[PDB]
Amino acid sequence: MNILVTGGAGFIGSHVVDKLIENGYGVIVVDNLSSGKVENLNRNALFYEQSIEDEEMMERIFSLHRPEYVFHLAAQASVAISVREPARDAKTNIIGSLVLLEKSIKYGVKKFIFSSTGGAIYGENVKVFPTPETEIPHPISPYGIAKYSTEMYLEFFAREYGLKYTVLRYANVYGPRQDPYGEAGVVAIFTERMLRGEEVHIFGDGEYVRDYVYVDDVVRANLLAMEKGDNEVFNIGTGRGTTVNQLFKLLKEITGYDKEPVYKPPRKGDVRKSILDYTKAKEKLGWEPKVSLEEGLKLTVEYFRKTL
Amino acid sequence: HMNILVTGGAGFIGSHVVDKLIENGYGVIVVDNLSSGKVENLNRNALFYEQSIEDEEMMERIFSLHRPEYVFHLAAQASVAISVREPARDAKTNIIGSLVLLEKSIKYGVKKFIFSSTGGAIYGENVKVFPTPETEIPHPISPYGIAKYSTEMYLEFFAREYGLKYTVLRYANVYGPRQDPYGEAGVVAIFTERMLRGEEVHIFGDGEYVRDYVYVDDVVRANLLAMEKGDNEVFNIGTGRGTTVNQLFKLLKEITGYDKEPVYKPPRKGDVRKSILDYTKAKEKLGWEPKVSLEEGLKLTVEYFRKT
Ligand SMILES: NC(=O)c1ccc[n+]([C@@H]2O[C@H](COP(=O)([O-])OP(=O)(O)OC[C@H]3O[C@@H](n4cnc5c(N)ncnc54)[C@H](O)[C@@H]3O)[C@@H](O)[C@H]2O)c1
Ligand SMILES: NC(=O)c1ccc[n+]([C@@H]2O[C@H](COP(=O)([O-])OP(=O)(O)OC[C@H]3O[C@@H](n4cnc5c(N)ncnc54)[C@H](O)[C@@H]3O)[C@@H](O)[C@H]2O)c1
Repeated sequence: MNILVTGGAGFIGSHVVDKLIENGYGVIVVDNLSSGKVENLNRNALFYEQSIEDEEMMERIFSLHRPEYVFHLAAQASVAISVREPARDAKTNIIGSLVLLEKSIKYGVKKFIFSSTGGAIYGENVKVFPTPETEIPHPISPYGIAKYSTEMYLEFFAREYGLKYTVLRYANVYGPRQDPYGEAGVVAIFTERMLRGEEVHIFGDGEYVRDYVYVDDVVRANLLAMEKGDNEVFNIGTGRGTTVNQLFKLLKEITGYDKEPVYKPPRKGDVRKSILDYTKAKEKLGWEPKVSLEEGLKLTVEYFRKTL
Repeated sequence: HMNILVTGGAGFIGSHVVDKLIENGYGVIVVDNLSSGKVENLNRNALFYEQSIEDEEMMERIFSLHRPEYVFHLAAQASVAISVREPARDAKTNIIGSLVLLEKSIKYGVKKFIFSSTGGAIYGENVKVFPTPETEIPHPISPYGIAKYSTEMYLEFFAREYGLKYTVLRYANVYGPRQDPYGEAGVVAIFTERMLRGEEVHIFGDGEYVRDYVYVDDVVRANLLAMEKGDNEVFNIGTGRGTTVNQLFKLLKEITGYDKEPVYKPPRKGDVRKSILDYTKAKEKLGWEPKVSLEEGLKLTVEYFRKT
């Protein structure tokens, strides 16, 4: 069986590719290497260094390989970049998604599994925590708006053509191979600086709460979504909130760092609190996180140590 | 003379907005790629660039040179049927194009951005409350509706991020002189042209689809009122009265003196059953209400088509 993974040279995408290759699937990867890395690529997967926005190239790839599943992880996934360049962000995040969906219909993809966001989608005025999928989205960043837009388009393709889909709204994803710019980029920033004995900056009062989910658990959610959760949106998170101050403290103890953080003015657009309810994924996908924040951070620190 | 930019100014509604601004003494720049607009609609007193709103380099030149104080953004792919067949192309004009304009608007100090949106394609297919207020949760089912709603969310981002003031005008079914047969009230032009030529007229399904028909001159007045009032607000612009396709046929038959019965065709996929907009908020905050009754507006429309 052929499977297409977009964004497969990236952080989460390369872990998804590895797992699929392990399980014996034929994997085709499309990635333009804008933020992904050649070193992340699996030598067993077929690789096209192309952009998902390129209609003629996507036409070619789908026509040759007719993937039965598409795991769509390719995105401009830095919130700050989306703010500085909203049109460019949307070209990748919305238009690129639409190109893939148009080809998916034309070439009979069975199911499309979309990586979306929980933290950037619910908005800044949520009252229910941990937050369920029944809360109406109110995204405030171009990245979150783009992701929500694409979720609506997915429902259109399902209604119009019968395409099956699953949307996975990840919480803050961290672990080996992550760069410092994604939704949990702070894990990498803190880890690399602490291991190098450099100064660490915290924005505002550090009391911003996030839901940190380990990459291996996110990968498992993707694979469970192959045969379960048709035409459903799922939060993928831990339901446990951690402040930046708490995260700093945990990484400090693990790394042996012995300096205090330096507090800086708050950044624009920083949502105060994000914690996801994964009850739905538990009930319908059979998914629960297996890796505690303590264990995940130790595995992450170990990866960065080896890099040094 | 204050400079104003009107995108889509060669189109149906946009050309009337241009005429009114010129009549009121403004300097008007028009950007239109004539994909659905017509040179014969263009006001010769406006400065016309035959360009695409998605063209970042060209929009940079236009905004840099003219520094418009207001932008009336009417350029769109506005056929629902085309959006269903070509969602990626629709989104490039509707979302990416809007984002290019907004990026330039922020850079060059635009004071207010007035956006043409849609009531009918935004509220979706399961509305229970009529006439429908802006508090109704959007559930768009066509790519056009999704794109419009996405752009509304982006407008809120630019306002929060940079202090750009905006107004969103969600039109009902707009009809009148210069309309083509493809827009949301395309039926009026279709019925009128065919009745004047004594040709067969087709009614889809049972003809019981209800729409809220608003005359173009009234829509133009809402655009002008939004220059000084309604900062950062979304407004339905409609009449609050519903008309079936069968009743529209009867009215136009009477006016044109058409002497035949309609021919019924199968129902269209995705035709929402009923759309009627509550304009109370616009009445209160913009001071807007329709001045042209449906009977009066249809007569004026028939007059235009006769001459033409
Ligand atoms: N990291 C998180 O915390 C987090 C949270 C919520 C959602 N997500 C989502 O998960 C997915 C993966 O995120 P990530 O953290 O691994 O980021 P990533 O940057 O490492 O992965 C994205 C990959 O997509 C590629 N890419 C970007 N634009 C492309 C284009 N036009 N054509 C082809 N390839 C393109 C990049 O090169 C990159 O390899 C994304 O959809 C992202 O939005 C991530
Ligand atoms: N019943 C209606 O007509 C109705 C209802 C609700 C909303 N609206 C909205 O009102 C606006 C005007 O609609 P209209 O009925 O006058 O349609 P229209 O097609 O006559 O006007 C649109 C204009 O935009 C131009 N255009 C399209 N793509 C462009 C691009 N990439 N760059 C520059 N110009 C481009 C077209 O050439 C055209 O002249 C649209 O935003 C539409 O969505 C219309």
